[PDB]
Amino acid sequence: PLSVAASHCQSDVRYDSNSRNRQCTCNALMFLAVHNESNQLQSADLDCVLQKGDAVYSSVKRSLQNKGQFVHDFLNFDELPSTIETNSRCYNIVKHPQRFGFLKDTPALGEYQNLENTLQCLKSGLTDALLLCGGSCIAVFRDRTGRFGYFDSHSRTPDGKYTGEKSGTAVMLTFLHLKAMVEKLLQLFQGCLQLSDQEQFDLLPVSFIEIT
Repeated sequence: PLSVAASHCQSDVRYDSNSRNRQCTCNALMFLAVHNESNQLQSADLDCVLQKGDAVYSSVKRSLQNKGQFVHDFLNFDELPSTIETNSRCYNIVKHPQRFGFLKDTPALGEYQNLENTLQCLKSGLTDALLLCGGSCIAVFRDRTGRFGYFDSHSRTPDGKYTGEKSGTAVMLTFLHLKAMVEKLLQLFQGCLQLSDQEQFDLLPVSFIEIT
C-alpha cells in the first residue's frame, strides 16, 4: 500500500507518562474525524491527530478519576467521549451497533465470522470504524474515492510493521483493494503482534454530527 507516516507515535516521550502509549482508542477516533474532513492527510496532520488524541485521553481519564471510575489503562468503547473537537470543528459521536468476530476461527455457532469476512462491511455497509484486537486499536475506513485504509498510532515502520526502534511512527496506509488491506491487517495482528486465530476483535462503526 501507499503510506503516510507521522513524525512520531503515541508512545513518544513528548506525551506525559499519565497518557503515554494509552491513547490509541482516542487517537483512532480523532483520526476518523480529521480524515472525514479531508482524506488527503499529510504527515503533519497525523502528528496533529496524535496531539489532539492524547489531549482527549487525558481529559477523559481525568473525568473518570474524579468520578472514581478509572481502573484500567486503555479506554474501551464505552468510555470514549461523546463529543470531539478537531482543529476548527466540533462533532457529536454516533456509536453504531458493534460487530464482533475472530481473527481466523469461525466457531460453529455461525453468527460471528472471521476478520476477512466481517470487514466486507466496509464495501458499502459503513465507512468509518474503530477496530480493537488484543489490546490494540486502529481506525479503518473506506474513503471518498472508494479506497480502503487504516491508521495505526503505535510504533510502526512506514510499511506498517511493528518496530521497537525510536524511528517508529504512526502511519496511515491506503489500499486500492479491500482484500489487500485484510492481508496487511492479518500480518499486523498475527505476524507482528502474534495474536492467535481465536483472538476476538471488536469493531465500532462511528458517524459524526457537526455542532460547528
